[PDB]
Amino acid sequence: GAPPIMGSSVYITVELAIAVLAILGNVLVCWAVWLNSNLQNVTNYFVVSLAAADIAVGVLAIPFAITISTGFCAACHGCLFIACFVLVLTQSSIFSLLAIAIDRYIAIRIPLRYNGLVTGTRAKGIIAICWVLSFAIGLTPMLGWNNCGQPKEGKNHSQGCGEGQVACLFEDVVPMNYMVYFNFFACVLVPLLLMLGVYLRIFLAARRQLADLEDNWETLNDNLKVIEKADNAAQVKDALTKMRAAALDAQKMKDFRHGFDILVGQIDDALKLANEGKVKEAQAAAEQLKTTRNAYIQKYLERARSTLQKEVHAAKSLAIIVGLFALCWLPLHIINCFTFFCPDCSHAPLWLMYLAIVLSHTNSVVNPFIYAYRIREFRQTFRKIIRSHV
Ligand SMILES: CC(C)CCC[C@@H](C)[C@H]1CC[C@H]2[C@@H]3CC=C4C[C@@H](O)CC[C@]4(C)[C@H]3CC[C@]12C
Ligand SMILES: CC(C)CCC[C@@H](C)[C@H]1CC[C@H]2[C@@H]3CC=C4C[C@@H](O)CC[C@]4(C)[C@H]3CC[C@]12C
Ligand SMILES: CC(C)CCC[C@@H](C)[C@H]1CC[C@H]2[C@@H]3CC=C4C[C@@H](O)CC[C@]4(C)[C@H]3CC[C@]12C
Ligand SMILES: CC(C)CCC[C@@H](C)[C@H]1CC[C@H]2[C@@H]3CC=C4C[C@@H](O)CC[C@]4(C)[C@H]3CC[C@]12C
Ligand SMILES: Nc1nc(NCCc2ccc(O)cc2)nc2nc(-c3ccco3)nn12
Ligand code: NA
Repeated sequence: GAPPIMGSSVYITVELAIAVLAILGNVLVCWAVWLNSNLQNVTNYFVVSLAAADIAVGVLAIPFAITISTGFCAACHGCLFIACFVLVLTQSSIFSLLAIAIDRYIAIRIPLRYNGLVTGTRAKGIIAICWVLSFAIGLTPMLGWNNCGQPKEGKNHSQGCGEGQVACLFEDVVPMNYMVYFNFFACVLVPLLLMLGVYLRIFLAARRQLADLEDNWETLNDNLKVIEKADNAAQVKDALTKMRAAALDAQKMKDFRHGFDILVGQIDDALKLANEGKVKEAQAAAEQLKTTRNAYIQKYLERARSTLQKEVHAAKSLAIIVGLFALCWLPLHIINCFTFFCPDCSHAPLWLMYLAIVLSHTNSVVNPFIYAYRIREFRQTFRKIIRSHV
């Protein structure tokens, strides 16, 4: 009924509004990573590659998505590039998110070998090998998995296109078995479940390790209570062998390697008294541990539970990015499955189709907002840039 120019004028104005915020937002992220030296870690090299794929949305993907909506006349091998360039961009964001999840898992499971396993020179190479495979995954329709060989000649004659030209529409050049099996299932859904399995192993490793330092502290504070309330030298010997193993395993620096060394010294000095026969002398040597327990060991566990809880806060922030990438791209993929798995169902309405395309494009703006709300370093560099560069 209504002229298609009225409906499409709403779409282009909304598309150009997303392109403005996708270039303005992610350019502040890339600018802060090179303006600040605290943001130049390996984890943020994948953040830049994520923002570089969200800048390309406002430069190429959104302008391409407008042209394909008009259904203009184009060669069926050129119409594929306008249609499938987004699939390369979505494939790079998935590979970057997957690299951030394993980067945070290597740092939480192996904190003493991170600086040797995960280096910047190796990260720049992993990024280059992901972009190549992103073009191989997103542009593999052009390799021969097309509907170009089966043209809709009813729409090509009405449009009045040339020889070898097809009315350039998305669902008329790339088949749906590619969008559901290869694109959604094998290349989007499986890596999404892997990030959910990697992140669950991050909060599980931290939750087990947060309980270990408190179990050790509980062991060192109550076995000490057994010493001053003991009636035998062997009862003091038993409590010390546990306090020596628990402390040495609490050890697994700045006053760290010194105060813990005072603990093992006083313990082993009280072990020779209990094994010799002097009970009252060993119970007095164990009270010397209380001072070190309130000066060095209390300040080690205080910082260990502080650095381990911030890795819980930081991993939760990056996990929301995986949750917002799915909430913005699954609605478009679910409509695809209805079109392919239920031929008896009617197609989704066009207002819902372009609602799923616009929503999937709004994913290029949410990421710089998560950094400014849940990362203090990014929130301060941004404020430093906006106030100074004005
Ligand atoms: C910043 C740079 C890389 C952007 C330039 C790439 C763009 C503008 C180029 C590269 C490939 C080109 C497309 C490939 C083939 C065709 C088929 C033709 O019948 C209509 C134009 C169309 C659809 C071209 C439009 C312009 C195009 C999309
Ligand atoms: C959190 C996110 C994933 C929620 C996604 C909700 C969307 C993608 C779901 C919820 C209800 C679904 C719709 C329910 C029924 C129909 C009618 C059918 O003839 C076409 C598909 C269509 C229109 C479905 C498309 C997908 C749909 C719109
Ligand atoms: C959080 C992630 C895993 C959600 C994944 C949802 C996908 C894999 C599932 C959830 C609901 C499912 C759809 C629900 C109903 C129908 C209608 C039926 O006639 C054909 C299959 C179809 C279209 C299903 C296809 C697969 C489907 C879209
Ligand atoms: C982990 C794996 C095994 C489960 C997830 C795969 C699911 C979501 C996919 C894989 C194969 C798909 C099915 C393949 C074909 C059909 C027949 C069609 O008439 C109804 C939809 C239906 C039934 C699809 C529904 C969704 C489906 C079951
Ligand atoms: N199904 C689909 N359609 C479109 N646009 C075509 C909109 C349309 C759909 C039907 C119709 O008759 C006329 C126009 N863009 C699309 N992008 C995607 C997509 C991108 C990433 C994953 O799925 N799926 N998708
Ligand atoms: Na992206």
